[PDB]
Amino acid sequence: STGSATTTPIDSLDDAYITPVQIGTPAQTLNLDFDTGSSDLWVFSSETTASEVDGQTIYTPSKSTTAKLLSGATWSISYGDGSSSSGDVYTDTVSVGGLTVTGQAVESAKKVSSSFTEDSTIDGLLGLAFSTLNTVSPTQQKTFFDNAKASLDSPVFTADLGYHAPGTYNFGFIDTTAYTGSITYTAVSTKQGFWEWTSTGYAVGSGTFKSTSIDGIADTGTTLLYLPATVVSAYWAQVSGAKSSSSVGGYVFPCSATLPSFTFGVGSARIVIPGDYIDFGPISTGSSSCFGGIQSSAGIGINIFGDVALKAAFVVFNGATTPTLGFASK
Ligand SMILES: Nc1ccc(F)cn1
Repeated sequence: STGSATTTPIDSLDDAYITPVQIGTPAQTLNLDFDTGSSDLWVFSSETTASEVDGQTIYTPSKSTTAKLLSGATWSISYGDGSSSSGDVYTDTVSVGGLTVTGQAVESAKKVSSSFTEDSTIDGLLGLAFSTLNTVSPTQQKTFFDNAKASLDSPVFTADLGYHAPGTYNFGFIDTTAYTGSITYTAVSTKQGFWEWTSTGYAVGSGTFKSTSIDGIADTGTTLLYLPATVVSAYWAQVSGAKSSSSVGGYVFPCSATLPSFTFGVGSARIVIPGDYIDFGPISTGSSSCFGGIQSSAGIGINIFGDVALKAAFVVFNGATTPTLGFASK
């Protein structure tokens, strides 16, 4: 079997991507954030605290004839941005663009933090990192991909995010028309539960490529590209007026600038992120200072190849016996 669904940016800045997901019987369609950096499938629901719901589509487990409460199971998650959610667990039928999984753990939110409430376009998350990170207690649950894997035509899922445009999440197959050239595969470490790989280096604009090992994760759930301070300083040193701002919380640059591109290595291959992909608009409404899309990972603990980097490529999340990541230009 295979699945194919369109993913859409939530706003004009591509702050996150939403993909329609069918839950329960009859189908309850929720727009979820497909996150290769986490492993919980959680949704806004009829159980979420009323004041914490503001525009989101909710899942009502009582209206699903196939919903079953997982006895004594609870979940609680906290993300890198300081946001969090928690609640109880159901098992139900979940479908992504024609691909179905029965008995998928659907984590129903009783509480969500302010950032989830403030974003009415995101109805929940669909975790695509390794199941070892799933927070369901006392019995850990598997991801949608893990549950579907055996049934797929090929044990893979692909991410094809758009810049200011619609994109695609495919499951069980590789669309050979969605990229140019060849897919270069790279080694993956699953020891931290992430699609963690090593980039072979970088280049700023038309500058010389720097061979250096950058250990990071392929994360669709993170908006920006987080890299070592040395690398981010080299990039922003090419933009006149750019500076690191402690009040704004990162590198800012004059909105009138034309940003240079950023290249990252995948083995002998190169992925070029156009400069426009790194512009995250005014720091505050009406400001002439803009926020940068390439930020330092010094306070994180890990490098994050987020949406900024991934949307410049066709990305294969290969769940074969030994998982690997594939990257191609497009
Ligand atoms: N880096 C993040 C932040 C929030 C979230 F829901 C997922 N990932």
